[PDB]
Amino acid sequence: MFTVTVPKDLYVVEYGSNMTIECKFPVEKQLDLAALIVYWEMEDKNIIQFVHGEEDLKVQHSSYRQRARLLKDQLSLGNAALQITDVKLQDAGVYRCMISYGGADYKRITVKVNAPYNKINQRILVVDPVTSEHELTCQAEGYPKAEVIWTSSDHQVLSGKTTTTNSEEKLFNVTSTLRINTTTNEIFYCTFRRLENHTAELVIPE
Repeated sequence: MFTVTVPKDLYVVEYGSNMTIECKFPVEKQLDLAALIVYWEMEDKNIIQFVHGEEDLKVQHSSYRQRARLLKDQLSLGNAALQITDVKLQDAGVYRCMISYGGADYKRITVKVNAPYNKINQRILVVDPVTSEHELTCQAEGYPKAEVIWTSSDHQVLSGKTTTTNSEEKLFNVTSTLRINTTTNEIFYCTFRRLENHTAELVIPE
């Protein structure tokens, strides 16, 4: 019998990275491309229409002409791999692969797009060197909204101001400002807690 397998049914890819999702099917010896058909679909869009040797670029949807392709070299291994480049949030969802090869079967695959706050840009502004008054800043992009937790070197917790906007856009820009009098050699921490957490360390200079 002919069974399409998705040994990996859940993909968690990071925003902006490349994605390659796979469907396995039985190939007992030399693959015959003339008897092979491969469909890749998402929602109501056709991504790959690989029929009898060649991709039909006419049926395939316009949003994927340049982003998506089927790794042909893999097919001889009984592996139908769809590659999509620079993944966005609207690439998350359900994909269907249909393999026909002397028998037909299809499977579904879930793709999750993760946009974490793990690139934290920090700023240390000296407002008043007399009183050692500083204005610390932590900023990051990610989805969804997140809150920022400021902690001292004794992991005390302090209050700061936080602003959240939108931008790549439909992503969230989160920036927090902490005004505080310090002690050089002191270490502060900004922690981005998303709705786990990533923390940037801010060392006050001499």
